[PDB]
Amino acid sequence: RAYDLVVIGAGSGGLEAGWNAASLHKKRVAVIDLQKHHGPPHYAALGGTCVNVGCVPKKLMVTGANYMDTIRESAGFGWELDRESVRPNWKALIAAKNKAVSGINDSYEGMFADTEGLTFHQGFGALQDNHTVLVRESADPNSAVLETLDTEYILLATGSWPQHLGIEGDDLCITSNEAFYLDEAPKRALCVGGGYISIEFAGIFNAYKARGGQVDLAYRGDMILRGFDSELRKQLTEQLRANGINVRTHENPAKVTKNADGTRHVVFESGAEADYDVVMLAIGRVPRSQTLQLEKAGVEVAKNGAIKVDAYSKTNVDNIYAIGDVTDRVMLTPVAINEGAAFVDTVFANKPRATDHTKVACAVFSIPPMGVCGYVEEDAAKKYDQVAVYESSFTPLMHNISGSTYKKFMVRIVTNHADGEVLGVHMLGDSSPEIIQSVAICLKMGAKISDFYNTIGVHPTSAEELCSMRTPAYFYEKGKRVEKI
Amino acid sequence: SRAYDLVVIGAGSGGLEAGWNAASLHKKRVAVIDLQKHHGPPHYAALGGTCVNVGCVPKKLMVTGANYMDTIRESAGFGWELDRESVRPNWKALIAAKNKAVSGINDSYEGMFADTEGLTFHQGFGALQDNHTVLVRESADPNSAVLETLDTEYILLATGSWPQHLGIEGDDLCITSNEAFYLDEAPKRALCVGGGYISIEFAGIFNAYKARGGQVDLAYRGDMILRGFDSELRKQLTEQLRANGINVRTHENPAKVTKNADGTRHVVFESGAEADYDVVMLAIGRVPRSQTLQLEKAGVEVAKNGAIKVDAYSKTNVDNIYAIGDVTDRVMLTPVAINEGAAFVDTVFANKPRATDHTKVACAVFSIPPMGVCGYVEEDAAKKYDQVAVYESSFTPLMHNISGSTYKKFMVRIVTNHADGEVLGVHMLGDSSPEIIQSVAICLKMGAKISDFYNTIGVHPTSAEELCSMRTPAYFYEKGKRVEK
Ligand SMILES: Cc1cc2nc3c(=O)[nH]c(=O)nc-3n(C[C@H](O)[C@H](O)[C@H](O)COP(=O)(O)OP(=O)(O)OC[C@H]3O[C@@H](n4cnc5c(N)ncnc54)[C@H](O)[C@@H]3O)c2cc1C
Ligand SMILES: Cc1cc2nc3c(=O)[nH]c(=O)nc-3n(C[C@H](O)[C@H](O)[C@H](O)COP(=O)(O)OP(=O)(O)OC[C@H]3O[C@@H](n4cnc5c(N)ncnc54)[C@H](O)[C@@H]3O)c2cc1C
Repeated sequence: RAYDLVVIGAGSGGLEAGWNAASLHKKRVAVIDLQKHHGPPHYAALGGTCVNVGCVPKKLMVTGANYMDTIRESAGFGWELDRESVRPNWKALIAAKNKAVSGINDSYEGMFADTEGLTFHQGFGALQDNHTVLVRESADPNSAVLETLDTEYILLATGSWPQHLGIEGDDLCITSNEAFYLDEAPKRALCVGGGYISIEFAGIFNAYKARGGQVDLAYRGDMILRGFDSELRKQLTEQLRANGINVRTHENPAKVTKNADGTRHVVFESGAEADYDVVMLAIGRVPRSQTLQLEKAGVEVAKNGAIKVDAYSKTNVDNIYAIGDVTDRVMLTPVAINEGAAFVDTVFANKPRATDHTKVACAVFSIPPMGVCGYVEEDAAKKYDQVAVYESSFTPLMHNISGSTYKKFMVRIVTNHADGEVLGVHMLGDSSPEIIQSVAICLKMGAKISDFYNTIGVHPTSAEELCSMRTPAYFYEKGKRVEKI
Repeated sequence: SRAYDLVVIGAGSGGLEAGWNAASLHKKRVAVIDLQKHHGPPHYAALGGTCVNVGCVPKKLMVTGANYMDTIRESAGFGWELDRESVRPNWKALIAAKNKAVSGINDSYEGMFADTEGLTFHQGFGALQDNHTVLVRESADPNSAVLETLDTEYILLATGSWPQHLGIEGDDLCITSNEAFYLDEAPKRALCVGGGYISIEFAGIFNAYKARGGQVDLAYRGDMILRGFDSELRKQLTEQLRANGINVRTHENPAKVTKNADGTRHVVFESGAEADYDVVMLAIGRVPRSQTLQLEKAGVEVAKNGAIKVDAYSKTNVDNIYAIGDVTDRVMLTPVAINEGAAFVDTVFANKPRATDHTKVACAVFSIPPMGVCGYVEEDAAKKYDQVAVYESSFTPLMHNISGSTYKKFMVRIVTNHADGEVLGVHMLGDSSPEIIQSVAICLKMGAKISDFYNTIGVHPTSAEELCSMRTPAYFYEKGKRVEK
């Protein structure tokens, strides 16, 4: 066939797989994407969501947002400055972010050029059969077919897309995509959604808002950050509120309308109403398989669009594999990359490999941030008869001094009480995204709580708290909480 | 029988741990002795130890304060506009804040003793009458008033260390870390003598709080500052201190110091160089504080430097006399002294002999930028194994290209035994490295191999993910000889 492989989606996983195949294995690969540079109209582009309108830019923006606290907190450590003079400049933030992302975009032309057998093809990928991939002008299956690629293997890696509401006024809302290109910071912003993207953006808006502004975060549920440790969800909620964010639970917009001055009027399902400069929907990310014509090749997909796969990322059609967000397993970049590498090993190096999706460390770049890995106690309790929960918190000394007395650092460890094995480690507070990476190496090695407490702490750090937790706070006996076992 | 089961001379990190453990957990009658309760002049260290009073605790708070110079500066690239001329350090407020924090810890001991039956605090200078009697005198003077005579079963010598002085003309004109903690004003011109960690840490503190137009020099008689640490990280740290305004003077050593008419110190280096500073701080070493204990009265053996000789179980050549902590000149860190204290109690009073494991102990350098390290540096590893692999990676975070602090390179170096992949040492430089290194220490204790590091999925974006992305050695040492293959 003309190509050994055709990857639809040149993102985290797809670009990793393609380059590995062509580069480390001399296969002829075609990778397809919609654009070569970041931003509208497609947003994601060559490099993926993470490079363009994901992890990379949002982290830069959260870093920029962190200075609001830094300028305030320096006062207790004897830093004098005119604080009344402080004015964040959103345009300058967006400009620096743009220049940094464009630089990564620029980096690819050389990548391809230097890799024989690796080619980039622009347009909308779709399937004609299990060996033929079409590159079309648009998502419409009726649009012009620009290229027809004949290939042995197919790798579907189209990622995900923002989920919308469909209420009246949905078109007056934005999503993370457009948030990355706003002309100016909203004075009043509504972040809809309880997930990490929503919370991360509420923090960014909270810092860059015009003095006197307000950021509201609305979640239809009981508590934000569904899926994360219950106590950290509760504690983070308090710290966001302490910093000015109005966290509104059991809250959902019913309809949005455009005011005369261009602001947005929101009528909530509760009957509550409010005006905002910006209403951002961060309610979920949908597997992007809807226009690939999978049935043309008979590929099985879940009701939500997720492409079904086995441990080695093989769909029901043996020569078609799918990796990354489109598979709706763990939606994080390093996992997509890992899967992309495993697939190449399996298919072109005769080394079958299944990505291990358990004990995957992830971070929540909220202000203040979280670093977590493994099971929350509730999940552990369902899988093990005896589970122990260790918890430790404290307000670092530096925060009493800074005045941010609400900044408690919290560490919670979940173990299988039968053998002491650590099933999950959940942290809240500054530096937790960095600490959790090394904690993940310990969990991968099957550390027991004793491996933690027998290690000599590094002092003074927040991380040494991991090594001083020896007695459980409570337990779960066959799924039920008990104060003792 | 004896009046006391145990008398601890020095109620610091290790001593207070051992005392409290024995009385609380073993119902032993324990007398702990220290020079004072309140931190500061005249004795500096106090009940709580050097770490709480004039060490780790206030040092870290001062380093955090110093970091704001850079962070407030770095905010501009992210769009933070403020009157840059108005930014100025206020040393006295830093000191006051730190004093208040340390005092609050001093005050906590009151309840600690009140709530611990059989645990008593005795204030004064402890000394040996014989192996079963400890005197508490008025001063270090062997001829001062005897306040108390303590008859006891066991004696634990935990008196810590003390700053080493130069003994050159003008030594009396210099200060040490002790006084540095109470300076009335930040020196506009300062000289930090020594290449060890305390000197480097103070250089960064002084560099931030100095009045504009000020200067900090760091003189070290040797080739490269931080003897004992990874050589590449040492080089890199030196350049980053230079890039932040610090003149690092290797092969420099004051020969004479005199007091100028305006009260400033005039230093004449051995080199022939001469200069004036407002403060000259010597941080060249810390000597075992055993000289006024009258150890000869019990026949306790000491080394030429005053270090009390001990076995793995911390026992001196006198069976009922133990010694822990800095006074033993083993690993001069708080957590280690604490560990030794707990092991001591288990051995003597819980009849569960435990020898502290002084290997694979992680530690940090709170310089600006910081370091987090653990295990063997490659030079020592090359000496004990026949095939050593060195892995290295450095990158300059994108955020620093935006902040303007372009010199802020992050570095990770891993030393392994190439024959089996065992990770012998991990050395990191850059922000959060003290936080990251803590869990690295847990896995090295667990016998981690390099594959454990690289099979762990990364957390993105973080600097720590670099630890899990290294799989090819940079070079090797074949039987001590460095080679590329
Ligand atoms: C705001 C935000 C913040 C995030 N923050 C983090 C974080 O901090 N850390 C983290 O690990 N993860 C984070 N993520 C998730 C991370 O971006 C994704 O998990 C990862 O990018 C998914 O990788 P992928 O290979 O599955 O797909 P992607 O990287 O998304 O790549 C898919 C590519 O396919 C292209 N494409 C789609 N359809 C077609 C088609 N029909 N034809 C051709 N090309 C097509 C798209 O243009 C896209 O470039 C974040 C996501 C968002 C949106
Ligand atoms: C500036 C500085 C920064 C440091 N930073 C760090 C760091 O970041 N991390 C780290 O782990 N370590 C650090 N250290 C080292 C740490 O402070 C020590 O390793 C630790 O305190 C040693 O514990 P110890 O029990 O041996 O003695 P100490 O904690 O020093 O306690 C000894 C006590 O004995 C008392 N004493 C002395 N002689 C007598 C006597 N004759 N009678 C009665 N009482 C007496 C003293 O008052 C003192 O309180 C630092 C040290 C300094 C000076």
